[PDB]
Amino acid sequence: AKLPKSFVWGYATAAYQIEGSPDKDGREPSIWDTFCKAPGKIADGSSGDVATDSYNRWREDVQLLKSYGVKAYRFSLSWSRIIPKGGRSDPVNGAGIKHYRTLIEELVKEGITPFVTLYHWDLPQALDDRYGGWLNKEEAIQDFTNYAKLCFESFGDLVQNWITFNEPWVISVMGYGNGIFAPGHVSNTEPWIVSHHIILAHAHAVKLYRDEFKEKQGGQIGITLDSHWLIPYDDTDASKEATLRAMEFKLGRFANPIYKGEYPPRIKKILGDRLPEFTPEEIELVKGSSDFFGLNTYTTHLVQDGGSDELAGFVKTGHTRADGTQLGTQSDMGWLQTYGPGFRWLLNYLWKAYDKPVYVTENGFPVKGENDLPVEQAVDDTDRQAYYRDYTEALLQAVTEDGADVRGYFGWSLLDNFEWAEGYKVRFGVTHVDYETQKRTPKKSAEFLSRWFKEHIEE
Ligand SMILES: O=C1O[C@H](CO)[C@@H](O)[C@H](O)[C@H]1O
Repeated sequence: AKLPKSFVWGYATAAYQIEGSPDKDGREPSIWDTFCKAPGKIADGSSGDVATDSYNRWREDVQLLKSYGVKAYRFSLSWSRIIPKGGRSDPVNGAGIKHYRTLIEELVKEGITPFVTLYHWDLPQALDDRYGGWLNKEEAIQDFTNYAKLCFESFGDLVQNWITFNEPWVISVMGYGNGIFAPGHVSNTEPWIVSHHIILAHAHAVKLYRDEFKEKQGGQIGITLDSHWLIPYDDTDASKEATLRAMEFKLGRFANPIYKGEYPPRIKKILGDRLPEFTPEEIELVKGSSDFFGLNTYTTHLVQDGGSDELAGFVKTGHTRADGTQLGTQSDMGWLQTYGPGFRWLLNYLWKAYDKPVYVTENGFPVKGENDLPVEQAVDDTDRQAYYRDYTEALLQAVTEDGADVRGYFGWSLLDNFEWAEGYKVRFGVTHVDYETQKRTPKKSAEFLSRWFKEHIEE
């Protein structure tokens, strides 16, 4: 069985996670630059000051992608490189724009389709200081829309695949709910407000795209949402209901508004006044505001009722069944275990629920303890190859067999990189990086994926 010729595959990265050169060519700080200077926030006390030095080694990264035979490449734009201070009235940075324009043109020359994420968490710090970023409704919406417009104008004739936001669930929960990610806020209200404003900022950017650029540039625009596949801990009504509630707090609170036109029932009932209400005009704007369903997924979880964390929807999630059996192979992060079947079930679920072509914008695995391995051992990344073997198979079945409309798959990540609060200790690349020399060494998983997609995409 083979995926249609139109299917695209490749790898994904995020600007702050790989670029480095934090103040080069006019770039000003993002909230993540600030966050990494706060003690105790990053596990290994690192930052994205250097990362994989991909801002400078952008050419090398493109050659690497080409050598892998990818059909596409997903990367994000550092907002503070394009508009350093971020605002609609702030000075635009020609050098930053040119950098990305040149990168995209190299991708075009190499025949690699660019998938561009406008926002992958690096909000310009000036906006946070000016009005609290996403916390301010009208300022955040106008500035993001202006930023999106500038991006469409600057790269739109070469880019036909846009992603507004990368995981608003993470942006809101981790950044404003428990303070684990930048800007490190902790509140039972801000996460819901930030989420609301992002849904609106997203919708404004999409309407702008469709109305002023889509016809001439012939592209599409969507949002990337994260979601694991969730399975009831047992077959009791409490567990089944808890699973549905968990899906709402993770995915439904974003997908139902954007694809169906309203916030789901449970969360509104639970959060009450803390969950903002869309006005009739906002609902209209938001409903149907995504051309394709961008999905980032990594594992499967068992769900039980009785959780005490409101950010999770008052449920308990884990990878340990009632009989003690684990879902799958352990990775470097406790919550993430290998479970291919869940990927297949999730793809079908999403296609049926939201009726938009699915693009898996992220899927990968961090080999447990790989950071301690020398390059010659790290390249034999057995567990990562097994993960991709299981997940690509789930993908093949979902489309060709089950009938789920899935049109893209991007592996996270092209390179080992800065894994946010975990620092550099968690390795997700199909390519090993020696941070002391910046030398790139392909791991065996890279050979597996190149070979698998070559053999499973119609010629
Ligand atoms: O979903 C994700 O998982 C990746 C691995 O945790 C992380 O590096 C990306 O920034 C994030 O988008």
